[PDB]
Amino acid sequence: RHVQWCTISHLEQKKCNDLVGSCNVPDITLACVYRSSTENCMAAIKDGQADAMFLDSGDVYKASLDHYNLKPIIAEPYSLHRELTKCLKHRQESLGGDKMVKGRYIPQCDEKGNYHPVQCHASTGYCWCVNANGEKIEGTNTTPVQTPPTCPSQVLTKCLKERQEALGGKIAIGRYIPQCDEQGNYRPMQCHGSTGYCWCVNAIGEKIEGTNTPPGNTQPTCQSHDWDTCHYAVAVVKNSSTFQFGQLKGKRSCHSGLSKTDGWNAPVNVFVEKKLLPWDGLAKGSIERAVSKFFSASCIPGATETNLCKQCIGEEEKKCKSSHDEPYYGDHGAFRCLQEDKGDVAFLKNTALPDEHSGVYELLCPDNTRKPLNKYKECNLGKVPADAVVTRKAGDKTKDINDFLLEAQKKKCKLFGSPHGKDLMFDDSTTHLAPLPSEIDAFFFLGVKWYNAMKALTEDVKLPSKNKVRWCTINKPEMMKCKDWAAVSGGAIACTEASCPEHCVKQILKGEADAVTLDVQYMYMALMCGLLPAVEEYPNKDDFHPCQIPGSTIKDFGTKRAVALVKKSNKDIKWNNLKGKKSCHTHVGDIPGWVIPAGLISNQNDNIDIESFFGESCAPGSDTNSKLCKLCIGDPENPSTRCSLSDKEAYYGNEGAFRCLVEKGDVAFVPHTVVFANTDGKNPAEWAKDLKSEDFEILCLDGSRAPVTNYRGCNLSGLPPRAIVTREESVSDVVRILINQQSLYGRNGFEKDMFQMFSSAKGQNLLFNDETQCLIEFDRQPKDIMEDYFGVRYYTAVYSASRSAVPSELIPACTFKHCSNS
Ligand SMILES: NC(=O)OC[C@@H]1N=C(N)N2C[C@@H](OS(=O)(=O)O)C(O)(O)[C@@]23NC(N)=N[C@@H]13
Repeated sequence: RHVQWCTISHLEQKKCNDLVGSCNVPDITLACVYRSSTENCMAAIKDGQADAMFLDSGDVYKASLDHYNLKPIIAEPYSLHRELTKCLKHRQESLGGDKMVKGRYIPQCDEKGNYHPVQCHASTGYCWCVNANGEKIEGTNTTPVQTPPTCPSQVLTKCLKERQEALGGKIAIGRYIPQCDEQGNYRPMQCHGSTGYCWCVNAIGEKIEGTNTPPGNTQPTCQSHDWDTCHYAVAVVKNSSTFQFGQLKGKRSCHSGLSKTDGWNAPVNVFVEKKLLPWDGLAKGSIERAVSKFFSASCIPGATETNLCKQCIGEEEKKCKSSHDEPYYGDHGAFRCLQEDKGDVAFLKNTALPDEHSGVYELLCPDNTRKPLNKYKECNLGKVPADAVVTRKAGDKTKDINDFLLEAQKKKCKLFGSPHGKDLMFDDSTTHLAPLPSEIDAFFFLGVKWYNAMKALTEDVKLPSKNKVRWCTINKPEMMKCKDWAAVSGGAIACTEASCPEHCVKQILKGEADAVTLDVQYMYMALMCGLLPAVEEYPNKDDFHPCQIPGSTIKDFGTKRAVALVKKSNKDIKWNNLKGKKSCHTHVGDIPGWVIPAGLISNQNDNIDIESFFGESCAPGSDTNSKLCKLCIGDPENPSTRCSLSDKEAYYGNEGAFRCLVEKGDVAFVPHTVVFANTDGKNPAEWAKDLKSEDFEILCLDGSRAPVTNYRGCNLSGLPPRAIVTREESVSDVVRILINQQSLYGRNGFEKDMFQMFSSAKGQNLLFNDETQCLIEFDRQPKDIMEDYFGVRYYTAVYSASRSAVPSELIPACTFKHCSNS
């Protein structure tokens, strides 16, 4: 296996070549491929000439576009603010669950708020081992009859671990040994035990620039509890000059480079906001030209304007290249340009500032003051996104790149410094590189605010009208019905196309669409990504009053209620003893007949297979050999149609599960409507025949029973309605436009002869479900949106009332946190 790294300079190629020799990762060989600039490397990776390079966030954005089609895959983790530990969050979530779901696992946290390595489930007496994230180590469960397992100790904190490594297992004399606090985080002030120097670090141990102090001098105050580890764009100046930020016009400037976010996007955004630059849209020429009029002479590697390359010092064709062969390229090159007095101000980020407190440099704040180097958090041009290793979108080398860097970091190879110079291959300030979420792209990595801000400098971005709802459609018939809606809507409705509901959620997140109707099984993912219900489908045929007068009180929303249905004859069966019994399920994947029962059973029995929990059962979709297909009859006109997802199975579906109950089962998992639909001689067939409703009851979660009529107070869970989701800031617009459309084209629409929202000749259930009575505004309560939309019962039964389930690999990408401003 091979990884070919693209380098942009002779200096970087030298360092990459040293790593080929010095860094021995078994099974993966590194090789180095030289190109003369950042853009030529981007093209080499797109073309397969190389596999990976490290890019500034501004180039991550440029590389994501169709010319190159690259994506970020590895980056340094960062933190925005201190958070609850994972164990304490899990305890709070599970204590907030539905108390009628009895016997749930509540985690056990220790005096630092971490998981005890041994976790136990009170109601079942089972114990198991966990990792630092509280996830079960599979195959360590022990039953109550045995003593609790022996579980390895928890991994030490960053500080205690680096203290252990520094000590090397026998004092490390003459070397820095980190000093940790009681919680095992880094003390704010650190001192070198041999040189006498002291400096400040944040809570995860990163040095604060501008704080390094030789012995005998006064130390700057170190801030405690600093968990803001985003990097900051800053403007650095010498204390021998005296201009302020608003007098930059006509000065000389050094920039890390034309495409870098700290050397271009951040300062330029501020120039534009302050109107120091006469420029707003692409009608006034390019940004680069306007900047060319502002400064008298600059070094901005990668620029074309002549005065913006005037102060660079690269020899011959190397001059002004996005490459270390231009000595003023990058953060440290821009600082060198100030230091050598080719510029009056350098634009870079806090991680390239001097570590020493004392000296001739300080920061130029945009509020027209100057502040010391260590005050960049209050004197800056914005937080900037993380930088990242990128590769082709297809990801054919992602695993090899990840494996190599994880192994090289484990072995402590010299990835992050070099004799040959600074910031070669990676930023010298980097300490660890970790894999990003597998579905991350530039949009989710940079975040919507920085992504749009960098788009804004390249094109005028016409913002879509808040008076138009772009509806996302998932198949061609839906598209065609939405084109008919658009034609009658007077421009209120437009249409977009995607292949599946998850891709619609992506389009709405990225501003390509505005709304989509989602089944229940997608709402957890939509709500985690930050969309909100705007309106919901009301399905109750018996009461039209909430549809007639909007806003009025809904007596019964009318969704299905999952129940456990048993015969009045069998009077021993209660909820708490279904184990081993024979059960009938509509089919695997059905929410009321499977997801809700499987959910409650795993919550109360340590995630035991619902296949193993019951005795013999019928649940179409299971494997024909398993005990879940034994009751499954098949087709009476024998063909093999057994345990199949069709009507060719006698026991399939809502009626079929009810069949299996009366014929040969103790319990059936079904919506509450099925019993009334097949009793009181409502079904003609011979098995139904008579079968009085009062011959059955439903099981309550508290061990009691009730007649099949009290499903509102004695069910497993009610389902929430389907919802129309949108972005939070668009909810009020979408509600207004849809309610208006509904007064025209709903079931009592004033213009319902011109168009019907809730039916179509083109297909069934297009855009909305065909039995929808109307759409009702979602009344947002002051509570967690999970609990608000699902209801506490469903949230607990299906998701353990947790925000940590991952039913879709999009969730880790769309919840990735960003380094944005306000
Ligand atoms: N009447 C009725 O059912 O309205 C449904 C409507 N939409 C939902 N998805 N919900 C879930 C229900 O949760 S539940 O536990 O009460 O079922 C709810 O009623 O709270 C509700 N939450 C809010 N804010 N409005 C409600």
